[PDB]
Amino acid sequence: ITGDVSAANKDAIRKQMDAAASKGDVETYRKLKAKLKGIR
Repeated sequence: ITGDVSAANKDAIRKQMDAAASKGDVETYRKLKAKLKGIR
């Protein structure tokens, strides 16, 4: 079943944000948050 549904998407983003946040890539972190807070 190619094309992971929100189930995987959301989850992935969540973790990514945490890491990308306190990992040095804070730039993407900020934007990332906005994204998750605007899926539709």
